[PDB]
Amino acid sequence: TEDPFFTRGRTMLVKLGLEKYEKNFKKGLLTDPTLPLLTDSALKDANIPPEPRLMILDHIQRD
Repeated sequence: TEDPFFTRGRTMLVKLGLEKYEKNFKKGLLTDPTLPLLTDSALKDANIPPEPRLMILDHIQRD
């Protein structure tokens, strides 16, 4: 079930093949509760480059 840490985000990144950015999620406090609320600007603020950002947004917006 949903908890306030990072496990669901990590599983999502693994599926999307973007585990290298889990570090960015942790430093930017993009915890599991933020996942459905993520925005391009929030991801850009965590220093994630454009094409990876858009892969993640497309996913959390439609899934």
